[PDB]
Order: sequence, then C-alpha cells, then structure tokens
Amino acid sequence: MPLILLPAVNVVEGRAVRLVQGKAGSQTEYGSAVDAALGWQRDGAEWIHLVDLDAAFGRGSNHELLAEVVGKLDVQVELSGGIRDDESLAAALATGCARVNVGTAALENPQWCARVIGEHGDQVAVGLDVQIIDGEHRLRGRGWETDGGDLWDVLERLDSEGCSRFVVTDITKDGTLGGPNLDLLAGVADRTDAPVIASGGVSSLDDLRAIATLTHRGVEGAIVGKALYARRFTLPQALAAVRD
Ligand SMILES: NC(=O)c1ncn([C@@H]2O[C@H](COP(=O)(O)O)[C@@H](O)[C@H]2O)c1N/C=N\CC(=O)[C@H](O)[C@H](O)COP(=O)(O)O
Repeated sequence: MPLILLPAVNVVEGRAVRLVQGKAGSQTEYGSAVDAALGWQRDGAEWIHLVDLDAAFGRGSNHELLAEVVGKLDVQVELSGGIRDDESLAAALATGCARVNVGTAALENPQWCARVIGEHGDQVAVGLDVQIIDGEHRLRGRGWETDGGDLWDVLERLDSEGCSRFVVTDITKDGTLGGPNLDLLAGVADRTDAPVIASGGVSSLDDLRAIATLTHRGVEGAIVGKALYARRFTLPQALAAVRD
C-alpha cells in the first residue's frame, strides 16, 4: 500500500499553526483549525493528524474544539496533546477519533503507558519526538521542553509492550522545510515491526517520494504540516507523488 499522508492540524487557541522546531517564538498561523481540517479533507485527506499544542505545552486546552473537529470530519483522525492519564485518554477517544498519540506519558508514566497500550491496542500509538545531539538520540516531552531518555531504549521497551504504532519526529527538522531525517526514520523502522509514521521536515514532493521508499521497511505514512500550509505543494500533488 502506498504511503499514507496525514496533513497536520496543530492547534493553538483554536487556530491552525505551525512552529519551527517546536519553538513558540516562531509560530505561523493559517486560520481556524476546523477550516484547516475540513480543507484537507476536501482536498482528499484520508487522515488528519490533529494536535492540541496548548495541551502538549501544558498551557491550555482546545479539547472541545477538537471534539467538534473530529465529529465534523468523515475521515480518520489521529488525535494528540495532553493525553497523559485515564481521564484525558478517555476524553480523547470519546471524540470518536480513530486513534491517539501519547507523547509525554511514554516518558514519564511508562507503566500507565504500557497499561493503555495493552487495553487500547491500535487506538494508542506513541509519538517519539527525537532530538539528536552528537549522536545521542533523546526523546523529548512536555512540548519538547523535557528530556525523555534514550530513543532506542524506550523504543525497545514500547515495542516489547506491544505498542501498535510509532509516530517519529526529528524535532530539529519539524517545521523547518529542511527535509525529513531519513536516517532516523529508517533507524526506527528497522527496529520494530510496528508501523512507523514519519513526522516533520517534509519540504517537497521529492521528500515524500523519499519517505515512500521506506514503506517496505515499515514506514506506513507521513505527517505533513508546513509544506501544505505554506503552499509548497498541494495535497493531490502529494497523493499522486506517493504513487509514482
Ligand atoms: N513543540 C511542539 O511543536 C510539539 N510538542 C509536542 N508535540 C506533539 O504533541 C503531542 C504529545 O503531547 P503529550 O506529550 O502527549 O501531551 C505529540 O503528538 C507531539 O508530537 C508537538 N508537536 C509538534 N509538531 C506537530 C505536527 O503535527 C507537525 O505539524 C508535523 O510533524 C509536521 O511537521 P512539518 O511542519 O511538516 O515539518
């Protein structure tokens, strides 16, 4: 199957935004989150990667608006941000979303995370957001403010636990239009049979073709934010590119 494309809708105060390397001072904005989501659906999206960035940064919630978005969409939503306990996991799932991503809690609450992987299966994926410095692949939590440990040790543990899916970001590529980190993606994909979703850095249709070349190694899809919002290319171009 071709690479699945997931347009990102990253929500700050109800708006679709992007950041450069997850840093608040670099925020660009693209309208209402609901209009963004509906637009990508109109354009052909199979999936929306819907992120509550206020919740990821521990500074607020867009949960009600995200529930509205999920409810209005016909297509599948992968929902994340703030999903750190039983209450917030249930609230997320109660929206009717297809699945969630857990970030911080995989780092800080491994037992909880293992429990929810166990109970929820394919509805729970883990986001592995990686900052690589001098070869050290570190996970980042809490809106990428915190250190969450070594990627490979955590990946190994999650994989052992049965984690359904991993959503992998090179944080230093996220929002940069600098290209995906294909090394990191292949590295993760080669260490798990669980599907991997590539997130961050896409800058061109050729970047998507490049990620597509990894589908056989288990890279199932790619999340695309800035290239779409900035109108580097269109969704149908992208959908067509991954089938070249
Ligand atoms: N500081 C951040 O920006 C950030 N911090 C956490 N998350 C996510 O918050 C959730 C974890 O929350 P929690 O720990 O569980 O509360 C997880 O999903 C974290 O992965 C972020 N999402 C970043 N990009 C969002 C995205 O969708 C890009 O648009 C996409 O990579 C495309 O990038 P592009 O434009 O194409 O380069």
